[PDB]
Amino acid sequence: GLDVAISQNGFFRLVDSNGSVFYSRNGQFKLDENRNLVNMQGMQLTGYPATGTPPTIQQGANPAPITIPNTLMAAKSTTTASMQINLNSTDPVPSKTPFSVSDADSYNKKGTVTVYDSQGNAHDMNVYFVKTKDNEWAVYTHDSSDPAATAPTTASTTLKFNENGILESGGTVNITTGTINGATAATFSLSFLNSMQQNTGANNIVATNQNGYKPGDLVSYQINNDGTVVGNYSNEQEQVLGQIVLANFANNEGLASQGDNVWAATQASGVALLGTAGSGNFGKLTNGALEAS
Repeated sequence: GLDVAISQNGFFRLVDSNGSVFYSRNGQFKLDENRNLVNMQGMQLTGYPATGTPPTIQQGANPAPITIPNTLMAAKSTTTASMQINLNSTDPVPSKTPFSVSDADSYNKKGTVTVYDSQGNAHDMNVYFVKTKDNEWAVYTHDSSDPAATAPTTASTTLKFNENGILESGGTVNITTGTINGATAATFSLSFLNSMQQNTGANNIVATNQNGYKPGDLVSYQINNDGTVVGNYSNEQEQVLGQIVLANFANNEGLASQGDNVWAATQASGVALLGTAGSGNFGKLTNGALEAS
């Protein structure tokens, strides 16, 4: 149950299920099963639709019933990941060759980051650091979640650090996972940004991140003071969903009272002239609203 009633001039513009157009300052709306915002008589709040990708509101649009769909969204294949590591400059070059994910004395450090494909399967990506010489570390990757994946014999990248132990090159590399249960692989940029070689310490992963997940669930929606309606999502992104329209008449005294504080245009009132809060004829909404899902 939303509440955006208007103490100002301007009317909301509503339609009944036959398309007849009505006007009211009452701002009490419920989201019904048809995914419209309706008043207590079931009339549908109208406004400009959103189009495109990303969706936006155009100046050329016909008002239509607001929808808040309600259709789901898909899963989220990982396209970025990061691993911040502190590497020890005094570490030995492993004597055991070759590098093997199974031989624990053939590498200097192992870390993990779990990424997702478009189906939402988890791939546990193992990352191995092998000091090759002073200030250089080869990096191998392997999808431990895919039994058909070939064992890594060639490095995905090589980290080179300068004399001060700051990462100088090799810090960004595209990785493609294996496949799980017939689903397509994830392809993501792996970043070692902020990794450093310490003069002395123990090899240690300080942070990992990645941007994929499971078809999940999100958060809130809001009406801004210019009537724009925005959804807020659990991926820390937002989407514009529509923009409420206001109406004004040359002669408000001419409007036909429909009961409650709802009104219909007549020959006496003139046609509704439409716009938005905060522009032209209309001042901003007094505040707006914010609601959790």
